[PDB]
Amino acid sequence: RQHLLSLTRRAQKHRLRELKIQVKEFADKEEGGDVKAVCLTLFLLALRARNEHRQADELEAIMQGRGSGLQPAVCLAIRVN
DNA sequence: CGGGTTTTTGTTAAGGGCTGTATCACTGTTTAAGACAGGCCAGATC
Repeated sequence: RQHLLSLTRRAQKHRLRELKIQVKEFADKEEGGDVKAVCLTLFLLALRARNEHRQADELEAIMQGRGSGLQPAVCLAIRVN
């Protein structure tokens, strides 16, 4: 009810229960059973309102499996060679 | 001192997805250096 960095996982849960309600219903009725992409783009927009295309591109990269992730074939290459 | 409230918290059990750590089967394929005690030959000696 006060802040969120100190509010725990379920404290935040009870804080935005109704946020979750609306977002899940709208998502799984509009995108035909999906919440990942809609919450993804929601956070992208709500952070890009502060024109932080650096973090936007970084998050789109981690969603695209390229950057600070080392896809398992790469780590396997390193362990072998 | 309370006392309605917040503000956050504690709890239940099924099943799964994930992760971290323990466990498992398994591989080496005789020493060498030095101390001491017999025992038996082997020579020095009466």
